[PDB]
This record gives sequence, structure tokens and C-alpha cells, in this order.
Amino acid sequence: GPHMATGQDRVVALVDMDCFFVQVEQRQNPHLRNKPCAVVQYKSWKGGGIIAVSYEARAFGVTRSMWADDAKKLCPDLLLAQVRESRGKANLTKYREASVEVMEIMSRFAVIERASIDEAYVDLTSAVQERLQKLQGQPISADLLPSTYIEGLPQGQKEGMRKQGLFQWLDSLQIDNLTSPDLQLTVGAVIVEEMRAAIERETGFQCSAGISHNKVLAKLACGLNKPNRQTLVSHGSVPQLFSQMPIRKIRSLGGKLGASVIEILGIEYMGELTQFTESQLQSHFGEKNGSWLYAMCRGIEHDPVKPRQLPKTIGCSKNFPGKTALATREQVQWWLLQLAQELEERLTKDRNDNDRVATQLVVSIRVQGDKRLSSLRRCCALTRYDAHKMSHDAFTVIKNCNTSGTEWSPPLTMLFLCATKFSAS
DNA sequence: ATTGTGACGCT
DNA sequence: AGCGTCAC
Ligand SMILES: Nc1ncnc2c1ncn2[C@H]1C[C@H](O)[C@@H](COP(=O)(O)OP(=O)(O)OP(=O)(O)O)O1
Ligand SMILES: [Mn+2]
Ligand SMILES: [Mn+2]
Repeated sequence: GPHMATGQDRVVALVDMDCFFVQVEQRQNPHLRNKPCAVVQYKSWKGGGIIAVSYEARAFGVTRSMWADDAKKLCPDLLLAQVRESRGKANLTKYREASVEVMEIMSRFAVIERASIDEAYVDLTSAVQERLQKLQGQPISADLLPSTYIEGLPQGQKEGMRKQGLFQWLDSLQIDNLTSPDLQLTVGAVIVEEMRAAIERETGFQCSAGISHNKVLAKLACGLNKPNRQTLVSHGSVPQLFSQMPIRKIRSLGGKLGASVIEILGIEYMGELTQFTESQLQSHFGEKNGSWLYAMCRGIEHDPVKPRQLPKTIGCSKNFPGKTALATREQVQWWLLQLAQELEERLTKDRNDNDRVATQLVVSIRVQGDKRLSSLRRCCALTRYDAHKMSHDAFTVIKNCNTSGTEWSPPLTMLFLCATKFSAS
């Protein structure tokens, strides 16, 4: 009823760079622009593993996780850019530094939560109030929303439809009510157009975005119209949108929890969750998950945009699959040193840029025969940014996992070093 | 023989 | 603390 909180208090956007690693390589190498092309890691096994794919290449069926040899079967003219190799492993520095370029621009407009290397949430609530006060009642022109889709419109050529839906939306707006959530979302979308224009002018990178009242809806919205477009998902659009939305498409429901929601309740679509009481959902999925589901299927989520532009952890990982598994102590020591040297480089740079020091070193490994991705995770003190010391300490901490009696058994299929627990410096 | 990350929850 | 889930 009237006391029914509608979860319409905030304006939240999710900005995601289109095929980000590919764009980084296309900026650097103009020969790759506007072409089917992908970014690959390594090159020996089946041509390398594809980790990013241009939209031209996606049209042929090329996807992430595909081997390059197989992608070339689908797309014989596919162009490839290789991830840099340093110290025997893939090194993602070029893409981290490009991400920082973009995040720094986004931070001029509003508070950002770095959600991954290529995407960030934006809390636009205060920016919208400021922009509304600056407007003082004038209507919002379609010209201010040149790449915006209004989800669910029009109702009652793709660009033609986009413009029809946008006109229907803007005609319907009550511009004189500064408290209308729909108006607030629209102004948020204006600001996000400006943000996206700034990113493209100052980096060359294009991105898509979602604008809604919370992070889950903003992330869902972002994927509705890609690439190089943005989508506004209003509170009112939620019943129709969710009525045919597979549960696995909502952030955090793509895994075993979503599968159990489907199996236990006997439903397929997000909207079907509205038929259950909060207590019913809590009984199946726990107190937190149940309350979250009960609100989220109504379009309501309260998870804040956290003020956090930097990663909380700095990690270095390598898999050693099949016959590359490590079977000698020297092999284990040498790779621990390689990882620790990349970690030391990145940490020293982080301490200089961001005025902080890590204090905990996490060491994880995967043993051949383990079906788990991580077999053992142990922590030690990180007291100095010294690669030899970090590697000696990781060895000291994992050494009792060798069940042999110079050899290493069972052979190691993964090494992982992660610097955590940062404190101001 | 998806790899290399990175955030967060549970107990 | 160590392990598990989820998504890029
Ligand atoms: N499994 C992975 N392994 C390594 N890198 C990955 C993996 N998944 C995603 N990435 C990298 C490459 C991507 O360019 C970057 C951003 O991821 P993501 O937003 O999901 O897709 P994308 O930016 O490549 O295309 P788009 O967002 O337009 O669909 O992170
Ligand atoms: Mn992306
Ligand atoms: Mn992304």
C-alpha cells in the first residue's frame, strides 16, 4: 500500500566496456579496427584460448573460452591479438592500465564501484538532484539521449524503434515533479550519455550502460542493447521484463542457487517469484537469500554502490594443466619465483600510485587429481615487497603438501599468490 | 587443456 | 582462518 517502499530512491548505472580487451588492442593497432577479431592467451595449445571477441567476430559464432583454432573454423578471416607474456605467464598490465584510464574519467561524474576490470557501478542520485535544480522545469529533449533505449517501449529499422520508444517515454514525463523516480532515471540517463561521450572522446573506447534504481537492474539493463548503447529500466517496466526473464540472467542467480530456485519452486522466470511469501522463500533459500529474492522479483534491491575505485586484492595465478603439471621442487620454486616477481612489480607500482601496502600473502595450489579449483589456501605475513622472500615464504607454507620421499608428488596443476589486507601507507 | 583474475558468503 | 560460490 502507501507504506510499500518501492525501491525507487536511488539512480544507479552500470557501465561496461564493449569487448574491452579487443578495444584496447584495436586502439593500439588500427589494422584490427572494425574487423572480426579476438584476444587470445598463449598460442601452442590449439592456437591459444580466446578471452575477448569483437562484435563482428561474435556474428560468426566466435565466443570466449573457445580455442583459436576452432574459432578460425567458424571465422577463417578472424584476426587475433595476443596477451603479453612475461616471466612465462600471461600479463594483463596493458588492460589494467586501460581500465584505470576509464575509471578515472567515470570518477569525475560520480562515485564509482569498480566491479571488474571493465565495468563499474555509478551512484548518480546526487548528480541527478543537482542537474534537476540546474534545469528549473525545462523539458528533456530527445537530443540529450541519442543512444538511449527505454525498455518496454514503444508499445500500444532498429534506430526508428529506439526513437519511437524514446518519444513515447519523454511525452509521458511529468517534468514539474522533481521527485518523480521516472524523471530522476531520465536525468541519470542524460548524465550517463555525457559520461559515455567523455570516455569515448578521451580514450577511444566505447561502452554500454544500464540505468535503473539499483545495481541488479542496472546490470540487467546494460545487456539489453549492446554494443555502444544504453538502456533505461524503469520501476514500471519490471513486471513485463521479468515475466519472461530466465532466473539465471539476474546477477548472482546464474549458478547453483538459481538452479535450485528453478528446481525447488518449479518455475522458470523471475516474475514467477512474486507468488511466494517472504517466509516461503526464506524457508528454501535462507533468511538473507529469501528476503533478497522477495524484494528482487519486485524490482527492489538495496545493495549500495560502494565507494571503491581500486581492487582490494592483487593476485597472480597460473594453471599447469595435463602434462605441464609441476613434478619437481625446482619447478615449483622457479614458478613461485616467477609469480612473486610479477606480484612484486605490481605491488610496488600500487604502493606508489595508491598510498597503501598489502600485509597478507595468500598462497593457493591445485593438486592433480583434485576436482576443486583450489585444493589448499594458506596465508602468511607479507612484510616486504621482495619477490625472493615472498616465494620462499609461499614454498615454506605449501611444502608439507609434497607426499614424496627432490621430487614433487602429487604434481601441482595451479599456483596462486595473492596480496591482501591493504593498509594506508 | 577456458585461463587469470577478483568480490563476497559461510562456518 | 580456510573453503566455497559467482561473474568477469
Ligand atoms: N574468463 C575470462 N578470462 C579472462 N578474461 C576474461 C574472462 N572473462 C572476461 N574477461 C576479460 C576480457 C574482456 O574484454 C573483459 C571484460 O569482460 P566482459 O564485460 O564480460 O566482456 P567483454 O567486455 O569482453 O565484451 P562485452 O562486455 O561487450 O559483452 O574481461
Ligand atoms: Mn564488457
Ligand atoms: Mn564486464
